[PDB]
Amino acid sequence: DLTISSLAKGETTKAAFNQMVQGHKLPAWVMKGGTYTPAQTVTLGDETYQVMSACKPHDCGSQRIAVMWSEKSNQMTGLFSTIDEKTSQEKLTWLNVNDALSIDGKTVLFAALTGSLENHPDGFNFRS
Amino acid sequence: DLTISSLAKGETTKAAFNQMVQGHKLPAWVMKGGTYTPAQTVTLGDETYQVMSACKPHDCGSQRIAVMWSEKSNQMTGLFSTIDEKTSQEKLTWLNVNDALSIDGKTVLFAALTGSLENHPDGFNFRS
Repeated sequence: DLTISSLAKGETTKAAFNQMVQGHKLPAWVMKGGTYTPAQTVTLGDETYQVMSACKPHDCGSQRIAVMWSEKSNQMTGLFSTIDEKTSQEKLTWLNVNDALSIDGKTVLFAALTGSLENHPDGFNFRS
Repeated sequence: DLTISSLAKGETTKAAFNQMVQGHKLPAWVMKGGTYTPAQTVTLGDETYQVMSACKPHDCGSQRIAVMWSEKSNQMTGLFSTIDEKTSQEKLTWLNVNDALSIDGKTVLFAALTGSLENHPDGFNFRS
């Protein structure tokens, strides 16, 4: 199955995944892609992506990640979120490296890691 | 017009607004609600809200806020975002005080302050 973890280990996707996280110092669990939500298909403008998410096993609500990957162009963008135990403040790290992400793409990644995308599989299609 | 600023000054909304921001030390511009996006109507489950947003004049992309207010119950929830000049990391502060916010409500507030809600006015209705 297509998960953040299989993308991180895949022969033809691993270097792209390593570039996406390059310089971001993300937790080991992301690559282990243990607890994950099934990939959903989302369309932005005139391109389609598989949007996936995953979170820290046994502390899922505290650390989570979302990735948007185009099976056609092999291109991927992501978002990492950590919630501070002390303030409940949420710190987001955008995994861009391409500067290709749009406002809707940011929203779709946030919907994925929060859980709205799973709850409304076809509610985040913004076609052109 | 209905804006975060009019809610902050309104006779019957100001105490609720002051409670929402209580203990959060937000910038002065929020109450001045200068640069704002028109209110949009959004339905979550079986309740409707006016979702509004605003941002820091002349540095709009750096500091922004979204608020969801029910004209019927006078209840409001919000989200403040600041983007670090140094890392581009985005820090979110949830204005809850009621613990009433759902996963979809978090998504709708994020869509509002990012701009997706304005670009897709009726694309964030999650009715029950």
